Parts: sequence; structure tokens; C-alpha cells
Amino acid sequence: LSYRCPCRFFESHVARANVKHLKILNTPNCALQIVARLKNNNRQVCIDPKLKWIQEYLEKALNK
Repeated sequence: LSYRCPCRFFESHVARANVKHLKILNTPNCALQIVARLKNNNRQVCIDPKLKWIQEYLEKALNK
């Protein structure tokens, strides 16, 4: 129950503009660690870590 990795399924086609924030879960046992909190509906969804915009969004946040 509380032992299952939190992200069982992911969303593939979430857009940067519709994200309040990304949560990056500290779950190294687990395949999927990226969660989006969505602007339109306030849902939290797990997202595809290969989504191209994610890498740029996080790089930006690192103020490099």
C-alpha cells in the first residue's frame, strides 16, 4: 500500500504553460520522480521525464 512507488502512470503531453510547479520526488528506488501540479484544475500528475521542455525549465531554475 504505502510501499508502492507513488507514480504508477504518467502523462505524456503536459505543457509548460499549464504547470504551477514541478515536484521532483526524492525516490531513487522508483522510475518516475516528476510530478506536475496543473494550473487549470490543480491536479497533481506524474509526467514523462523525457518531455523536452522539462530539461530547459529546470536548467533555468538553476540560475546558471
